[PDB]
Amino acid sequence: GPKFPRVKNWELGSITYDTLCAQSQQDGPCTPRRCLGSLVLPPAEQLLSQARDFINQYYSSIKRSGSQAHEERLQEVEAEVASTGTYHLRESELVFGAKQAWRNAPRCVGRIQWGKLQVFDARDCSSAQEMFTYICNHIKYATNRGNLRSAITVFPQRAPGRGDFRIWNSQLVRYAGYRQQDGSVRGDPANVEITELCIQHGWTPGNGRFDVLPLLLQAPDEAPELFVLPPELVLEVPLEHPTLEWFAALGLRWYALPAVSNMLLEIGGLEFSAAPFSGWYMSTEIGTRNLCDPHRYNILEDVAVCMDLDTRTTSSLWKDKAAVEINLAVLHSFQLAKVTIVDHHAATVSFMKHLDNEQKARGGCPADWAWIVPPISGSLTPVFHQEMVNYILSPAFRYQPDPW
Amino acid sequence: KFPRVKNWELGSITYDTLCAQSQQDGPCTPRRCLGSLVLPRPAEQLLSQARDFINQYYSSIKRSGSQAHEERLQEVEAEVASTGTYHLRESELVFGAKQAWRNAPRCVGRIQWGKLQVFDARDCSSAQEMFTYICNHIKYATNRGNLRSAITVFPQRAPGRGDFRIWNSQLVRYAGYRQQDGSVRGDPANVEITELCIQHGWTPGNGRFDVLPLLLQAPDEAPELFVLPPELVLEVPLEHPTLEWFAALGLRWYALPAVSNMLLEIGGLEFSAAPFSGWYMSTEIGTRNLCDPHRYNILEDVAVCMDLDTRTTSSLWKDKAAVEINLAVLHSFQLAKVTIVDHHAATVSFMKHLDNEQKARGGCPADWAWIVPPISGSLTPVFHQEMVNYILSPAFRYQPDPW
Ligand code: HEM
Ligand code: HEM
Ligand SMILES: CNCCN(C)c1cc(C#N)cc(CCc2cc(C)cc(N)n2)c1
Ligand SMILES: CNCCN(C)c1cc(C#N)cc(CCc2cc(C)cc(N)n2)c1
Ligand SMILES: C[C@H](O)[C@H](O)[C@H]1CNc2nc(N)[nH]c(=O)c2N1
Ligand SMILES: C[C@H](O)[C@H](O)[C@H]1CNc2nc(N)[nH]c(=O)c2N1
Ligand SMILES: [Zn+2]
Repeated sequence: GPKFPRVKNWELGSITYDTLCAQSQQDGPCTPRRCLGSLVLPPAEQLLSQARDFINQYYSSIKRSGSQAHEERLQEVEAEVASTGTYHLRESELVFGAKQAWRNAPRCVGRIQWGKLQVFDARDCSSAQEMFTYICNHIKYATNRGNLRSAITVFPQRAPGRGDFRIWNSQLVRYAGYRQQDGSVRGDPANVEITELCIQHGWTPGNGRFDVLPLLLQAPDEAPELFVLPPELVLEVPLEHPTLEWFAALGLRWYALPAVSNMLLEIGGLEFSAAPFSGWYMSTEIGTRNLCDPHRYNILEDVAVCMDLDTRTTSSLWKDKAAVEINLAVLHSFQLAKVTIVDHHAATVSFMKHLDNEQKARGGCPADWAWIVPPISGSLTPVFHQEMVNYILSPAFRYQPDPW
Repeated sequence: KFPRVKNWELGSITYDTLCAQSQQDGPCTPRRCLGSLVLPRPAEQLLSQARDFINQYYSSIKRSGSQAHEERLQEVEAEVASTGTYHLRESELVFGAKQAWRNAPRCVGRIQWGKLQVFDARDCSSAQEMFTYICNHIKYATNRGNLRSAITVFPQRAPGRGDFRIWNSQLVRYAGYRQQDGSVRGDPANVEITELCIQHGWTPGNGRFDVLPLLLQAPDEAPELFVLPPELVLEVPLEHPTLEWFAALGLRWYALPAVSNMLLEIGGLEFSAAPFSGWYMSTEIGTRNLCDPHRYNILEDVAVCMDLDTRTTSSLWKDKAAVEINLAVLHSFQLAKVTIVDHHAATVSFMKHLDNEQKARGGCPADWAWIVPPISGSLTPVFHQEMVNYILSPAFRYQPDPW
């Protein structure tokens, strides 16, 4: 009937229509001739319309659309742009935008929590030293001794001519990756380049599998400066298994706080190049991707040998059995250490509740099926059977090229 | 523009140029991707698709531009101009069907695409003959557990009449009996087709694994009911290699995965009844058919026998039971000497296929959400491989249920 994407849940048989995608201003990578949905990485007049659109979004969310404060906030932005080329956000606009960007993130399964985000304004920040203080404060608050709290810290926006604020690391917490003489990697292969960059900038490297990297923080038009995190601010969890007693002897560990620091937060055409955000982990991120990806820690064969599985034939499902127990260890160990974590079942169920909330609230929810479905036990989770529409809305978290 | 395709495990990059041969449009537009969606929402054009296919065929046999090529283009043109349609040579049909499987973006077993036994059944004029052709297919394809890929191709659609159809979605399906209290005994996916059979005079059973009869439909006639000889339907009882109690659950599955409701399009011609089969990948039985909430739904049952903590999600009881169920299927098929491929072996072979196809055609249409298995996704190499999805012809397509 309706001329919007028809969306079906194959487990439940139910149908919905996504009208929200009509509000998308930005084109994605697809066309009628081919689908590029599986790809990980595929001005004056322009600023105003983005600005006008965002202010419109803001006033709708507080229900004052068409009003005198609404049209005066418009006039105030259009004037400020007309005389300087840019404009500034009010505090409550920034809070709304940060939440809306998270709410808008198609690849995040944790969005049931979007409304509950602690926004630290750091738009006053004027040094790389100051950035470090804001970051330490964020970690302290967000970690909260294992009882994790979502947070974002927003540093000053891009300015015409003047250079960006950048955190060079991809996360606030990352393990070093050390390239060997043989060509292998000790630690995390994901973090090789950033480890090398930290050395180039004078860090004295360690040589463990789990060395917490220092931060490389860059203030406008300055070279980055190197900052070591005080070990006590960085909460970690040693991995053991609830029944396989040798698993603890493996020496495996992970950090409590997932904090993405290299993404750009865009609100009303304003670009916040340093806006680190954090939540808590879904257990498969650590147990499946970080610990079992071939190009990460790659511990599957090690664990399967300890489990005494037949690693000579695929048809033994030794990979499947090891991944299950590793994920179990991650969950059991975070639960033992009283550190917030969510398994892929709980997470996906809660995301299904989120889709229903948003269907009523906005008439749809942009969602990236390949990223939403967990990397183990996919069809065992309800999201596998849920069709999804993906599109870009703004405010948004966006990828940005590396500063170097 | 040509898409840049990256494997994130290896760091390697390819460029898909095969996608420019896509004459058909998919569900996506620049404004929104509709990739995870399962179903889709004149003599001049028939002749153009016919010219393009005939060209494809004569390119395959490396005899392009030849006398036979031109003479065959004349034949096709002449036949369309006069009758509004044309007919394929058996050799061309064989080519088209292989090319259809090759082009199927949702299929992980395309490494096998050149090895396909093609039965021409276009000399079929009754439901009775369809049943005959179908029984021979089943006998050939099953081959006492040494499965071989086959397609039987019934007469093409025609402007002036109803279609040949197999009403069943697969040649072998277990009945699904709706209960007064809403619940379903047997396979819930087959409630509707089980009900169509009963209405057309089938004596039902009361089992979980009752093999359905086939409803075969000759054009503009009511469909007829045909019961498959029990000896033609190879089935495998399920047991587990270390859990004695598993065999007691009485689980079983059939050996032959034979899809019978899709339409085969070759060079504009459409074949509405063209059942095809290969062999199972173990996750289709162990994960989807047996563990889907809306299928046989056996997770909890197995979890309890394993004495697992059903009470919470974080004990990963679902993951554990699912792995044992999949192992039971692989064990059982291996024990019965019936062809099957696990998801690791299957996806490794698909990576080799992508590579072969990158060299042969400059790309390979693939639907990532369907290629990546339903358990242990990132544990297989395809998870880390970017894929481009698009529609090439010849093709398999969905078509409406004929009722
Ligand atoms: C509160 C608990 C949270 C959970 C369980 C969660 C879960 C996830 C997961 C599993 C991913 C997939 C990425 C991967 O495969 O590694 C993801 C991505 C993402 N999350 Fe969340 N998240 C949470 C909080 C947040 C917060 C607070 C924000 C920002 C305010 C956020 C924004 C994003 C964004 C932008 C992505 C996409 C990242 C990319 O494309 O690389 N998430 N999240
Ligand atoms: C030879 C062994 C084969 C294996 C292991 C295999 C495996 C698979 C799998 C796992 C799927 C996804 C189905 C699902 O998840 O439910 C699939 C889909 C498909 N396969 Fe294959 N296949 C094989 C042979 C064939 C053959 C012989 C043909 C046709 C001549 C074919 C054509 C297709 C088509 C058209 C689909 C899409 C089905 C749909 O859209 O619902 N396959 N295959
Ligand atoms: C580990 N597999 C790949 C996942 N990827 C590519 C990935 C890369 C980066 C970065 N930088 C960041 C993420 C998001 C992880 C995340 C973020 C937040 C706020 C919460 C959470 N639970 N996970 C995911
Ligand atoms: C439980 N998963 C089902 C996915 N679906 C909807 C699905 C529907 C139909 C049909 N008609 C067919 C399939 C594929 C079955 C199949 C076909 C072939 C040739 C080989 C094979 N191993 N499996 C899958
Ligand atoms: C090729 C494919 O897009 C890529 O491997 C994706 C698949 N799905 C994912 N899903 C999540 N959540 N995170 C990822 O990094 C990926 N990687
Ligand atoms: C909604 C979603 O696209 C749907 O459940 C798909 C996901 N991927 C799949 N993949 C395969 N191989 N078979 C399927 O049935 C499905 N189902
Ligand atoms: Zn798409």
